[PDB]
Amino acid sequence: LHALVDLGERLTTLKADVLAKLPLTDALRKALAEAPKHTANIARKRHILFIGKLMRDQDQEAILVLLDQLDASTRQYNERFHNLERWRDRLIAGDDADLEKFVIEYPDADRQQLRSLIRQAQHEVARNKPPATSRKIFKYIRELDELQ
Repeated sequence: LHALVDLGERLTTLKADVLAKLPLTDALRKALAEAPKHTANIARKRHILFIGKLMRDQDQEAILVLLDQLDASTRQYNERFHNLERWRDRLIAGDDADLEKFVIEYPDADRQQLRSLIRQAQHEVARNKPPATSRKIFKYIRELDELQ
């Protein structure tokens, strides 16, 4: 109901890349390429209801399953992203005990370069500089996690 039209407009938001893997009728693919030509309130609402009606020709379960895969892989991204933001803040706020915990989770970390990074970011904290080195730490740890 509201749901199919909600589905419908979520589609209008995807890279063609992703859409090319979904099992959409030609009429949907067309409705969907046409969608940004509808600017006006009336034009847009019409087109998304029409997209709504068109959903009924699709395999909704298949579409939903593939969107769940995409949202799940962005959830997993976000979990690793926030984990890394916590590691960064913990290392800058803490001391060698936290460095050690970090390197146990990432035993390929260069300990001397991280230590050097931490020192410089603690200093910028303490001396109230632009916190540039904290951005470098987030970067270097993202590289260790392979957060792409």
